[PDB]
Parts: sequence; structure tokens; C-alpha cells
Amino acid sequence: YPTVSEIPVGEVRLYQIADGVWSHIATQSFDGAVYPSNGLIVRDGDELLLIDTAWGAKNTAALLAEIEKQIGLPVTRAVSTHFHDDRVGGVDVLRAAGVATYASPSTRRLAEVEGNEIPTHSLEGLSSSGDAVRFGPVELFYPGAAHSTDNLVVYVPSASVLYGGCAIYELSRTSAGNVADADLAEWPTSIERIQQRYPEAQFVIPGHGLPGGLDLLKHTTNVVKAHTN
Ligand SMILES: [Zn+2]
Ligand SMILES: [Zn+2]
Repeated sequence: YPTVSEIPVGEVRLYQIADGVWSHIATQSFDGAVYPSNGLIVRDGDELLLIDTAWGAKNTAALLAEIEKQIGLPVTRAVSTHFHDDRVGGVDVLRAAGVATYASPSTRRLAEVEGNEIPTHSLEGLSSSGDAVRFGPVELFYPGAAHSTDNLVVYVPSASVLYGGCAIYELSRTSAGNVADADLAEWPTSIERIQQRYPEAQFVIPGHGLPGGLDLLKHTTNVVKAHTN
């Protein structure tokens, strides 16, 4: 799996998880440190569904160029998993390239309030914790508030791949990240809903860092509870 060792700042690498399923990894520089951020790419026939930008116009343009070079299939739809700039930043680049950008109404409202880029299309049917909707080759799930009140997770049933965005932490992260917008009280319950819905998941992608198995869910609850206390 690519780490910041192999990815310069402003560059994007793809990692093929299964037939028609990739993660995208971008090296982000923020507040003195650098870390890798993950998103997802899922093939849907002869088109691609993108989950999350690469954080910013420049990185997301690099993401599209890397997809064009490595995969050569068009990104026709994108979903942002919550409203923060790292997940919607670059939506304008996607839109200018002809990608239909999507987010829940909650994510769109919060992005607007924050002054962030706003996906054009609305994902209906995700307003209540435990709501799930099918979206092409993935299921979108609103597990409840966690890293943010609007955070979605994404499951690829064909590959048993679960992408958690920033609701799921990598094992090397043993303290809470940015939780300014988090619901610490609900986060463990929201993780339980993820566990209850996708107990068959084989490949779990955290928002940042190395993928793992379903124990990343317990890891995240451990870290969240330790921060709560
Ligand atoms: Zn966030
Ligand atoms: Zn752990």
C-alpha cells in the first residue's frame, strides 16, 4: 500500500484492491505535518464512481489525470462523504470536468455554511441513522453522527470493501484527530451500526492511512472512548 514515502505532496497514487475497485491516496500537508488521505474508486460498467476528492483543486485535478492515465475510464459521478474541505474541496474541478457530484442534503447544507465547495446533486434517503441507499456499484450508509454529523460510509458488496472516510481511524492513529465537529457521544453507536450492517467486510479503508480489517472499527471506538475520557 502506498504511503507518503512513495507519494510527493500534490501527487496522487491509485491502489487496486479488487477487480474494479481502487483506493486513491493523496499526500496532504497540514499544520506542519504530512499524512496520506484515502478515497475510493469503483467501476460501474464502463464508467467510474469516485468517493471523495483528493483535497483541493490542484490535488483533485491530479487525481483525474492519474485516473485517466491508469484506468482510462471516465469518472461520471462522485460522492463526498462529509462536508469538510478535505472531502468536498475539489468538487468544482470535478464539476468542470463533467463529473456529477453528489452529497447528502445535510452535507450540502453544512458545506455551504462552512463556505466550502458544494456538490451539485443531493443524495436522498440518508437523513436518519441507519439509512442506506444503493448508488450504482456501492451502498451508501449513514451510520449516525461520528467524525461529523453528516458522515457517510461506503460499502462495495462485490468486493466486501468498506470505506469509512474519517469515521474510521487507521491502527497507527492512537489519539483522536480533528473532532471539533464530531459527536463523540454517538460515535461508538454509529460504529456499532456499521459493524451490524457490514459484518462480512474484508477490506476496511480508514479516512487516512493503512487499510485493515474490521478490527479498525474496534480500534476507532477504543480511540474515541479514550479521547472522551
Ligand atoms: Zn472531517
Ligand atoms: Zn487499536
